[PDB]
Amino acid sequence: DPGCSELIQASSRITTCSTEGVNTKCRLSGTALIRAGSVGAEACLMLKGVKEDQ
Amino acid sequence: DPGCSELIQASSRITTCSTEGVNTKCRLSGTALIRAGSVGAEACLMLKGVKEDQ
Repeated sequence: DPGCSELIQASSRITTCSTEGVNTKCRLSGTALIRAGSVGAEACLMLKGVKEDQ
Repeated sequence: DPGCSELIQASSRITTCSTEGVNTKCRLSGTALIRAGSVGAEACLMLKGVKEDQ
């Protein structure tokens, strides 16, 4: 029933992107750590691309 | 004498871009409000594209 709880920002050393045919295809290859919540909570994560809307 | 001072981002809804001949060109068509600088300061504007160096 509930949703997310902890939201952190991913790193940029292992996050690259590329635009082909007016479309940004980002590549992810590395290892990151995230904090887990309590019961019901969700360990969500967001990522930003080359723009502010994608 | 001094460089830029008041810096603000640009609106992506009125800014389009296209890649032609390995040259990602962009066009600007719209209005934007920014605060003017003081005596000697500058009113610079930031503009991005699809990569990190453009």
